[PDB]
Amino acid sequence: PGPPGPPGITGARGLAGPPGPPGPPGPPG
Amino acid sequence: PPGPPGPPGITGARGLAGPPGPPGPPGPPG
Amino acid sequence: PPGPPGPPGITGARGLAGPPGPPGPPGPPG
Repeated sequence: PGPPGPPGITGARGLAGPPGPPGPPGPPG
Repeated sequence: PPGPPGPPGITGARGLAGPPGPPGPPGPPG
Repeated sequence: PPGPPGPPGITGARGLAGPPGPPGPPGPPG
């Protein structure tokens, strides 16, 4: 005997992603 | 006796996208 | 009696990288 318990709680949200890559070169002076 | 532990919970959601990258380098010249 | 609850689901994947940064500032005066 013995029935399986309830499904566990859902996991936490993943960590925020890393910053995007550096931007492109700026305009000429 | 009591049954076995339940199944693992649903996997968490993907994280938020990261922030914008740093500004680009200065334009020419040297 | 029913069994204990299953373990918590695993944490989700990490977010993707953010957008590329903006354009850099103007170059130095000639």
